[PDB]
Amino acid sequence: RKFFVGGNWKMNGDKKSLGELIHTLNGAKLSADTEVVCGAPSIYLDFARQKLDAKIGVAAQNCYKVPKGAFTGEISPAMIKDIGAAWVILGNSERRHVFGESDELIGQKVAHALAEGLGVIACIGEKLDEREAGITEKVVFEQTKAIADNVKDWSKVVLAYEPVWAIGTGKTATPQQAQEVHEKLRGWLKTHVSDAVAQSTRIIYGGSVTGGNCKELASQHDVDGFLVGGASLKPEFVDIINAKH
Amino acid sequence: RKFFVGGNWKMNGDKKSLGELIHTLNGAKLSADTEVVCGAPSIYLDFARQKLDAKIGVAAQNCYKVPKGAFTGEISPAMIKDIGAAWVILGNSERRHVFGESDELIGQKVAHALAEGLGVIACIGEKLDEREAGITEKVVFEQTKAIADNVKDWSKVVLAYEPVWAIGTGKTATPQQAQEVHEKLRGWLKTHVSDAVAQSTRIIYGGSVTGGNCKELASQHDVDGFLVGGASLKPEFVDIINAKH
Repeated sequence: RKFFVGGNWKMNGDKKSLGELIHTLNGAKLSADTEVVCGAPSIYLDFARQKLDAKIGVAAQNCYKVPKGAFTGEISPAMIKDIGAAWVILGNSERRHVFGESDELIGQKVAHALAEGLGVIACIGEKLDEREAGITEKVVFEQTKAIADNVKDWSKVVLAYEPVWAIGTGKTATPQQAQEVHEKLRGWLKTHVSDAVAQSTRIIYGGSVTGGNCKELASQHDVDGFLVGGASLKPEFVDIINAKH
Repeated sequence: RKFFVGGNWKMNGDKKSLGELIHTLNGAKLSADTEVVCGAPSIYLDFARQKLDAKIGVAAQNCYKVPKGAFTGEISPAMIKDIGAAWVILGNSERRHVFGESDELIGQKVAHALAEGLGVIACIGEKLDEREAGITEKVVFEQTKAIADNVKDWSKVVLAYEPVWAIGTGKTATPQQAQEVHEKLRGWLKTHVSDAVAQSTRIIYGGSVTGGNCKELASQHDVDGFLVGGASLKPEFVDIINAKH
């Protein structure tokens, strides 16, 4: 399984500061064994795809579930592919908990981005109260089944486990906490889809990944890479891409 | 009061078709006395501003309430200015009734957009059930107060009245129904803000405007223009811009 790291820039940047970040990544020595994709703000997607070297993919941070229509504020898979981006991040913690997107809506968005030929980074994760109630497994298998029910071809899907308590807080899951869930998730895929999909699907971890802690997390057997937020805007993003070296 | 027509393209278009539409508008005979702005998908805002003539304004279709942050999928006033757009549409009927944005949130967005120096087209409107119940005035005045209580400078605000039953349906409000609401909203503005604000603030109508009905609507005394949806994607949008000729 090729190591994967996505950088989600969230609502940050302008052309000058993102042009500078893109020049850094294009000049840097990035492992050819890592699949790198950057998720730009929708207003900067075209600029990003035109600037970035072709080996680095571009991801939209969100999309809607139909090609066109009266949905002011939304963009569709058709528009993302038009600009040349090849991925979309769906079901992220902020979309679910700050903007209230449901499992059913994230599921409809996944089926439609895949039909439209886009790759999907699909995010799952439990809240602090759920982790402490000991229902982490129940919660993430429920979100994963919502996504799975909408995936015909798993070869363009990357699952991202991002515990909500670990996003932007600085409280990173320990290597053993991230491994335990990745391994349970991969068994869920083995018994509910097939062993072939369990073995080939990348399951990445997100939630306060930094240059300083990425190598020990990357050493866990079922951690296939990372979804990186705040540190995707800093030069240390180059070290996270290179975590296995 | 300068006649204002805003075209909201909603989630429509690609670079070929919006490039065509833009070439048409740039070469058209557009009234010297009309203020035109096009509301483009976020992914094409930079494209749209590079291609449209400088006389035509560009509007974002939504924005969030702070300059930067962990808000995946959102864009800010700061990024909108960075691209050269001068306007944002806030509180449109789909943001309210499809995506659940409340009056409190729309009010916070208006304050923030204006604090960053963007003009705002703020939308309000009642549902068919509220019109049938006789409470149109109650609803448009509480949605306008939520906006008005958050406006420090009215120079940059354009109010848009878009009855929900008239959007996408072809059931346009009659001139007399439009004039009734626009006249009452201008009266609310005279007594809750000031007379000078009531006299210079444009109040535009949206909801199934077409090249066939725009002249009747535009001769009404308190209708200062239009917020066009579906017809903004067509050649007849030029006739709506020229609705007083």
